[PDB]
Order: sequence, then C-alpha cells, then structure tokens
Amino acid sequence: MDAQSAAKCLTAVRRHSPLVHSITNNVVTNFTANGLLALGASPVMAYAKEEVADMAKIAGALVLNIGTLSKESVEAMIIAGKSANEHGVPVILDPVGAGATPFRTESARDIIREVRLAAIRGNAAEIAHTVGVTDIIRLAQQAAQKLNTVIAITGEVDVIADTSHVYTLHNGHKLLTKVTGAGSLLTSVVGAFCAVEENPLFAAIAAISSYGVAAQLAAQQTADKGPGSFQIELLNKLSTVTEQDVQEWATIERVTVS
Amino acid sequence: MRGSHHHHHHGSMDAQSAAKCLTAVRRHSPLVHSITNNVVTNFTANGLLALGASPVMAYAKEEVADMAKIAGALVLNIGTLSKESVEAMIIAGKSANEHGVPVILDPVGAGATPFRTESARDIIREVRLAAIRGNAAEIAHTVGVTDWLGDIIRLAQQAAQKLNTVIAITGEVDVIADTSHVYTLHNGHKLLTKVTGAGSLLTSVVGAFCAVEENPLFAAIAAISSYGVAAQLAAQQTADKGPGSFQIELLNKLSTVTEQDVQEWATIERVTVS
Amino acid sequence: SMDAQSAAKCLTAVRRHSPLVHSITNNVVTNFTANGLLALGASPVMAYAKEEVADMAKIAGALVLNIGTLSKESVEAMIIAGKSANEHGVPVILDPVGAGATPFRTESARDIIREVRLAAIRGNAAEIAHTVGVTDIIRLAQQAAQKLNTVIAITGEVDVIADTSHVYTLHNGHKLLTKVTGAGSLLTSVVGAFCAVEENPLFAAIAAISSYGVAAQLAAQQTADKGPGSFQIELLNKLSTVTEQDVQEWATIERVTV
Ligand SMILES: Nc1ncnc2c1ncn2[C@@H]1O[C@H](COP(=O)(O)OP(=O)(O)OP(=O)(O)O)[C@@H](O)[C@H]1O
Ligand SMILES: Nc1ncnc2c1ncn2[C@@H]1O[C@H](COP(=O)(O)OP(=O)(O)OP(=O)(O)O)[C@@H](O)[C@H]1O
Ligand SMILES: Nc1ncnc2c1ncn2[C@@H]1O[C@H](COP(=O)(O)OP(=O)(O)OP(=O)(O)O)[C@@H](O)[C@H]1O
Ligand SMILES: Cc1ncsc1CCOP(=O)(O)O
Ligand SMILES: Cc1ncsc1CCOP(=O)(O)O
Ligand SMILES: Cc1ncsc1CCOP(=O)(O)O
Ligand SMILES: [Mg+2]
Ligand SMILES: [Mg+2]
Ligand SMILES: [Mg+2]
Ligand SMILES: [Mg+2]
Ligand SMILES: [Mg+2]
Ligand SMILES: [Mg+2]
Repeated sequence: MDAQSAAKCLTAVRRHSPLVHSITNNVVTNFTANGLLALGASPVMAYAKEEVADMAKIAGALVLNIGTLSKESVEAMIIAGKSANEHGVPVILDPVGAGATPFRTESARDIIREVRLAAIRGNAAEIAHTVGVTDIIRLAQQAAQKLNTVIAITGEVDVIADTSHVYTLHNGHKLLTKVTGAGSLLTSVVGAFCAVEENPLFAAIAAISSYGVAAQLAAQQTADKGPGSFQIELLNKLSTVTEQDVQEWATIERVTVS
Repeated sequence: MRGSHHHHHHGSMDAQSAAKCLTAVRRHSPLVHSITNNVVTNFTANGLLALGASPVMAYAKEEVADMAKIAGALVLNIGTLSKESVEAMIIAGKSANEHGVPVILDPVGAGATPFRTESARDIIREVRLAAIRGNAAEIAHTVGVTDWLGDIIRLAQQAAQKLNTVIAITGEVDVIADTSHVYTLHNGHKLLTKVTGAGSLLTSVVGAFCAVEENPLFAAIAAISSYGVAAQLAAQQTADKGPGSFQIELLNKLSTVTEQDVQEWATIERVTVS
Repeated sequence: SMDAQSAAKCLTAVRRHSPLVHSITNNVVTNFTANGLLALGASPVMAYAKEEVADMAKIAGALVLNIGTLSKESVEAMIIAGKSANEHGVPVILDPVGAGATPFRTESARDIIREVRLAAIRGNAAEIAHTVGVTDIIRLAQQAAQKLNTVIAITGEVDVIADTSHVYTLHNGHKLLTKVTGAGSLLTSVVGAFCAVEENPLFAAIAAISSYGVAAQLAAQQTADKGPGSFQIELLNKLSTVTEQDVQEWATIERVTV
C-alpha cells in the first residue's frame, strides 16, 4: 500500500461521491459536512431513533462520534450500527473523550460490543482508555487484534495497524491541533474512503494520507496568518488536492515487525 | 413592517422590485426565528446577520410559542429533526399562524427516510405555510408522487395548487410558483453546492424577505435573487481558491451586495402558463 | 489597581497553562467557541449529558453556562454541573443569552443564579437588567454585583465591569463583532479561560475582555471593508496572533470613582 494506491482511492471517492451518514457531536457538524462536501463526498446527519436505521442502510458509510454524547444518542448509534452491519455498510467509530469521563469510556465500549466496526480512529489516550479493561505501534496491533478491526491512532505520526499489518504516516501539520473537528472530520473522511475501498486498512491509510497532504498544502498557503485562515484553507485543499499531489507527497511506511 | 413592493397589476415581479425588497429587509432588520438543524445553525445566523436581519434560534416547547409571536418570520427546518423538534415546530407554527407571522418550511431530506417524509407532511397539515423551499426530490416527496425521476412549471405550480402555498424548487435554475403564477431565476453559482447550509441559509433569507413583503411569491423571488447575485459576486473573488473561501466570501457579499447589484444582475423570467 | 500591563500578563498565563474550559452552551456557537478558545491557547470541551456533566466540570479549569438555545434538560444539567464545579473550587461563568426576551430564558437564568455560586455574569445591559431586576450602566453593574455578590460584566460599545466594590470601563474591540454570531458567547468562554488562572474574577474578566477587544481591533484593520465573514476568520487568527505586547499597548482600561 503506497502513495499511488492512496491517490487512486481519493479519485474514487470523488467519482462515486459516497453518502456518509454521521451521528456526531454538535461542535463539529458544520465543519464535518463542509469538509466532506469539499473532498467530494455527500454528508448527511441524522440522530433520531426513528430514522437512523433507515438512513444508515441507504448510506455508503456510517460514522459514530461521541464528542457530545447523550444517552438517547448513544442508543441511536448502536441502532444505526446494527442496521448498517445488516446491510454491509462500513461503520467507523471516533471515541472522542473516552477516558475523560466514565460515561464516554462505557459508551465507547458499549458500541464496540454491539457494533461490528470497520475501523476506530482516535488519539493514543482514547484508544488505550477504551481498550484498557485492565493491565503507539504495539498499542495499535494489540487493539486491532483484540477488537478485530482497523485501529487508527493519529498524531504527529500516524499509526494504522490491522489484524496482521502496521503502517505509519508522515503528513499533515501541527495546525490541525488548533482546529476543532480536525479529528471528527478526519474520522468521517475515513468513512468516505471505506465506502469505496473494500479493504478497511487501505481505506484508512488512503483517507488519512489524502487528508494530511491536503493539510500541509493548506499550511504553506496559510503562511503564518493563523488558525482561522488555516481552517478555511483546509476546506479548500480537500477540494483542490489532486491525485498527483498525493502521489508525490504522501509518506506511507509499512512497519516491519513480527 | 410587512408591506408590498410589487403587484402583478404593474407587470411581472422584476429585478428592480427585488432590489427594493433587499433594502426593505435591511431597513427593518426582521427578527427571523428559525427552529433548524444543528449542521447549519452558525452559518444561518452569520448569513442573516451579514444580510442585515436579526437571527434567533429557539427550540424549547417551553418558549417557542412566545418567541414565534414576536418574530418577523418563522422558519422550520427538519435537517436533523427529532420528535421534540417536530412537536416544537408545530407548536411554533400554530402560534405564528395565530399572530399572522409568515412561516417558511425547508423539507430537508423528505424522501430519504419515511420519518422525514411523514414529519414534513405533519407540519403541512398542522401549519399554514407562506412558502416551502427545497430541491426537486424533497418537494416531490413532501406533496405526493410514487414514481420519482416537468418541474420547471408543472410540479412547482401543481404543488402550489394542492398545498395552497408558495413552492420554490431551487437548483441550477429556480422554479418559484404559487397557485396560479410561476417564475424561473437564473442567478447564483455552482459553488453553493459545496457549502453545507447554503439552502438552509437561503430558506432563512426567504423568511427575512417574507417579513417585509406581503406577497410570499414576490418575497421568495426577491430573496433567492439577491442571494444568487451575492453568490455570483462571491464566486468571482474566490473561484480558484475553493469552497472554504467561497463560504466566507458568500457571508461577505450578503452584506456588501447593493440594490444596484441586484437590479442589474438579477435574471428573473415570468413563465407563461395555464 | 488593574491596568493594561497586568491584563497582558494574564493573557500569557492563559497560554502558559492552557486551562480546560468546560462549556455547556448553545448549538449556534459551539464550533466558533471551541475554535476561538483553541486559537487563544485554551483547551475547550463540551459536555451536556447529566450522566457526565458533574464529572467533566470537576476536572475543568472553569465552567461556563450559556442558555442561547436552552431546554429543560440542559438547564437542569447546567445546575448539576454548576454545583459540582462549586464543590471543587472551579470558577463558573454565566451568559444569560436572551434573558428578558422570553420568560423561560429569564427564569432559567434566575434559577441558575439561585443554585450556583457564580464568579461572573457576562451579557448586554438588557439581559443583566431583566435577570437581576431593577433597583446608567455603571450603576446597574454595581448594584447587580452587590446583590448577587459576583462579577457583572456588561459588554457593548463601552464595557462596564464591576464586582461588589470596584467598577472599570473598557474601550476596545470593534463594531464588526456585532455582525458575528457568538461573539459574546466566545467572549464569555474567554472570560472562563482567564478565570482559570487569575484568582481575582474582576481582574480576570477585564483581562479577558481587553485581550479579546484588542484582538478584535487588529482583525478589523486587516479586514477593513472586506466583510463580516473575513472578520470572523481574522478574529480567530488574532486570538492566536495577538501578543502580551499588543495588549500592553492597545488595552484601554479605566477605573471609575463613583
Ligand atoms: N503535531 C502534529 N503534526 C502533524 N500532523 C499532526 C499533528 N497532530 C495531529 N496531526 C495530524 O492531524 C490530523 C488530526 O487528527 P488528531 O489526531 O489531532 O485528532 P483529535 O481527535 O482531535 O485528537 P486530539 O484530541 O489529540 O487533538 C491527522 O492527519 C494527524 O496525523
Ligand atoms: N448548479 C447551480 N448553479 C447555480 N446556482 C445554484 C446551483 N444549485 C443551487 N444554486 C443556487 O444555490 C442556492 C442553494 O440552494 P440549493 O437548491 O443548492 O439547496 P439544498 O437545500 O442544499 O439542496 P441540495 O441538497 O440539492 O444541495 C440557490 O440560490 C440556488 O439557485
Ligand atoms: N459597538 C461596539 N463597538 C466596539 N466593540 C463592541 C461593540 N459592541 C460590542 N463590542 C464588543 O464586542 C464584544 C462582543 O460582545 P457583545 O456585548 O456584542 O455580545 P452579545 O452577547 O452578542 O450581545 P448582543 O446580543 O447585545 O450583540 C466585546 O469585546 C465588546 O466590548
Ligand atoms: C471541543 C470539543 N468538546 C467536545 S467534542 C469537541 C470537538 C471534537 O473535536 P475533535 O474531532 O478535534 O476531536
Ligand atoms: C449535511 C446535513 N445533514 C443533515 S442536515 C444537513 C445540512 C442541510 O443542508 P442544506 O441546507 O445544504 O440542504
Ligand atoms: C442567533 C442565536 N439564537 C439563539 S443563541 C444565538 C447566538 C447567541 O449569540 P451571541 O454570543 O452573539 O449572543
Ligand atoms: Mg484535536
Ligand atoms: Mg478527537
Ligand atoms: Mg446545496
Ligand atoms: Mg436543503
Ligand atoms: Mg448575547
Ligand atoms: Mg453580539
């Protein structure tokens, strides 16, 4: 899996314009929909228990985010997840805040036990707190082997590992940490890619790589204006990034282990 | 504040009359109360403020009735609807109708799921609507059909005739109609398809105009045209930059577009019918 | 007692400690608030569920309650979280958005005051007056701070801030903030940010509002005649860009004799 494969997956997301159903936090709804529209995908947000199962089945991908979770909303995520698995719709989870409060940790787990997930995307602390029922390259694998899915731990360096493989990504910019939704949007981007790419691990890597190179390009363009401009430039790049920009910038390293 | 800026007795709703309505909106700065989806809250409010109106969001049943009666226009949006929201939307719709406040509906997603479809229909049965804005499919599921897939008149006008309201089906070409009149607008830019809320914001702008224009057909036409021109103006400064810059520019133009810009750029076409 | 040089000193403190500001606010300003705080140098977090508000607040640096789009459930949650804050010495800030415009907002605002010890209350003259009751702006702020034994920050053209025995007048910011939704909500949260590192609440409010106002000014010059949209973005950049220096320079703080 390299730069060439990634770039090609980006073109397929644009060619099919995957409908991504997100049940996420109200701090990133607008950013997320705008990011997906820019990428070339079709976003849709639905949270009511009277329709999440109906919306998930006609979708290309379902993404769950607990950022500002509620009891009834968590209830809806699982309902939607079950409807999704029943129809072959890839499900991606973003364990926002897992470990911060007991409720988020419980909820993350709850969803993982009730929904066949295609991938989980979060920071190291969140993956660890979620998976740490008792007593990050090695963290990814163990988590991916245990939960049996694609574990994507993003940060200065991205660590994506699946049942038997491990990859590290080297793109993006530190400015991404100053924009709320950077992760929520990314997680949703991952869903858009899993919708057109049969291999989850490959979808994650491509989605994250495309996202990163887009962020670098926005970064240089943003010069030193600030967080506001960068945010705006990211939405622009997700649209202007080309299959080529990915090919010559994407840094994908297949980790050799045991 | 709701007067009339054009009458068919003077001819077809035109470009100058629409320019008139824009100044009127900015003169009175109507308080536009919208019970909308949480994907477009911030953008809606910023767009309305840029235009010159007064945005306000209130969803609680404990207050919607009160907020609606002192509003210039009420706008209902089911983008991320819930049972509570719909009940609220109807509570407020009724109170708005009871106080003569024009109510605008944006059937976001009608058709995608039967829940959105039923809710949109529940609102229409319970609330008198001044206008309804949405795309071709949403409009079709809201009013009736079966075999989805002649909108530039037929659908728009027949929809208006059944629900006795104003039907505005936006798109590359816009079809606005009431029980016996229909128009087509040719303003805007393709980049509005890349901004979330572009339509929810527009339905809101429709509310503001309805608050200053007695005739909803006219208010709707003036609203969409001013919105489209601003869009056009916005795309020019930022077409090579991307959706992000466009989004921001659109907000900039909604405040700097003048009635001059609207009178000279607006392209409104009266459709011969019946 | 408090001046520009000290104000700027606080801005540095915020960025140094990057306090966790817990906001239970309206869904019209959530994305703007988190981005604004991030650019400033604070760490925002939003949590509304009663199954976690007490837990999130006790681990925060400051709690802010904004009733912009209030519901019965969120108001009860704001109180539950308020009390938890009180018990852990976490400053609480209240933004009575719309108080006086609707009876429910008025009562929800008063109910919160009755149950939660607050460090400050930020809002426009009308909201403060309808909330606290009737006894210019300087007299109003002073009487209010005295009755509720808290800090009253009535922003606007000229900012009037006062605790039970002191009153200050601020003269920064720019008119365009009037055209950006959430300008007040982000400010309140900014206030919470300053309260998280400045022991005296009155000094905190002043420092927060001055910094915010200077940033607003700078963004407006760079914005000029472009529009509300470009301003909103520039404001985000400036909350990141503005320096201790800029505050010491532009900050215009004035103590009133009464
Ligand atoms: N310091 C950094 N330098 C370069 N790229 C980064 C950095 N931090 C994150 N990224 C990248 O930013 C994107 C943002 O995802 P990120 O892991 O920050 O989200 P998150 O869910 O908000 O987490 P966190 O709470 O830790 O901010 C990814 O493409 C990631 O590789
Ligand atoms: N292809 C286009 N070319 C020019 N203007 C357009 C185009 N599509 C929409 N507009 C304009 O954009 C505005 C946006 O309304 P639109 O019909 O896209 O909203 P919507 O509710 O988001 O629908 P949709 O889901 O189909 O994106 C109107 O002013 C309309 O005339
Ligand atoms: N006319 C003005 N000129 C300059 N600065 C202003 C003006 N009005 C407000 N500000 C500043 O704007 C910031 C915004 O707070 P503001 O009082 O407008 O918020 P609000 O909660 O939205 O209230 P309101 O509903 O009355 O608009 C503060 O820094 C304040 O000093
Ligand atoms: C600030 C904040 N508080 C609760 S969710 C949230 C946003 C989630 O953001 P991100 O995708 O960056 O993790
Ligand atoms: C992405 C999304 N999901 C539910 S509502 C919504 C926004 C509605 O947007 P628009 O006004 O463009 O039709
Ligand atoms: C338009 C609107 N409607 C309900 S809350 C809200 C935003 C409140 O904003 P601000 O902090 O500027 O007062
Ligand atoms: Mg982050
Ligand atoms: Mg995250
Ligand atoms: Mg659209
Ligand atoms: Mg729409
Ligand atoms: Mg306010
Ligand atoms: Mg304001």
